[PDB]
Amino acid sequence: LGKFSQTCYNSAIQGSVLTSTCERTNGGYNTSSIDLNSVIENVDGSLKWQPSNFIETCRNTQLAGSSELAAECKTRAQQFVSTKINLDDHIANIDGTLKYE
Amino acid sequence: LGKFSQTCYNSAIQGSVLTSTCERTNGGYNTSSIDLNSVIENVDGSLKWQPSNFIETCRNTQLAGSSELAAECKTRAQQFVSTKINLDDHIANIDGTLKYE
Ligand SMILES: CCCCCO[C@@H]1O[C@H](CO)[C@@H](O)[C@H](O[C@H]2O[C@H](CO)[C@@H](O)[C@H](O)[C@@H]2O[C@H]2O[C@H](CO)[C@@H](O)[C@H](O)[C@@H]2O)[C@@H]1O
Ligand SMILES: CCCCCO[C@@H]1O[C@H](CO)[C@@H](O)[C@H](O[C@H]2O[C@H](CO)[C@@H](O)[C@H](O)[C@@H]2O[C@H]2O[C@H](CO)[C@@H](O)[C@H](O)[C@@H]2O)[C@@H]1O
Ligand SMILES: [Mg+2]
Repeated sequence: LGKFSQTCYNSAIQGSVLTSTCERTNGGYNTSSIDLNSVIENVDGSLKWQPSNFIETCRNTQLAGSSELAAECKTRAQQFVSTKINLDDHIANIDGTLKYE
Repeated sequence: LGKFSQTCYNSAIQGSVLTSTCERTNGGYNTSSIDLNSVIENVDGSLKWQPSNFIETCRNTQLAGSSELAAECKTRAQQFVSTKINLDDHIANIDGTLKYE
């Protein structure tokens, strides 16, 4: 997994946002960023990777109306139920960029 | 907090990625996306907002060499200490776009 530095360049960190220019699979480049605020955490002074289970335990995501995410998710008893969350709670528009605060 | 809805149009979810087109602080529009793989978590069937204390508890972030992030973070005891993590463990260049996997 990982290894972006092998095929990307001119990276920069700004607060918690990583930005870099990376080789596409066609042969040109693209510049994107990814906010690390929700990818890593601080356990007693040490940075570590924050895991999540959305992608492995939920399926069939959909946008309901303007801002509501609907999906099906596995429960402790190992079935799938329907669940919904309002993305407006914590997803903001910060100057034309979607952010999680 | 959040409320991206009120100033974005054409929002879409695909997989765990949300895309929307949002207004800039003063006209102009930008389309952008955020990968919810790391912002949401399933607890017993329900989509939950995943917290991280990185922003809240660390500072002085910095890229060192080509892939290490360095920062100082508070121990549970409230002291700052420097710490570092290799972004290459899990930051990938996926066809020109940085992803956390
Ligand atoms: C293009 C219309 C020009 C007039 C709008 O002016 C607003 O007034 C304030 C000055 O900054 C500010 O509240 C607004 O910034 C808000 O909305 C713009 C989008 O039009 C954003 O670019 C900016 O980040 C800020 O967004 C926040 O509030 C929004 C709800 O109104 C919400 O949609 C976002 O998630 C942010 O929380 C704007 O400049
Ligand atoms: C002129 C010949 C190039 C033809 C394309 O094939 C390449 O070689 C491999 C095919 O088996 C393949 O691994 C390569 O893919 C990756 O690299 C490109 C950019 O070079 C990315 O766009 C793509 O997402 C994928 O990135 C991954 O590989 C890198 C390690 O090389 C790493 O830096 C990234 O983080 C990803 O792990 C290419 O298609
Ligand atoms: Mg997270």
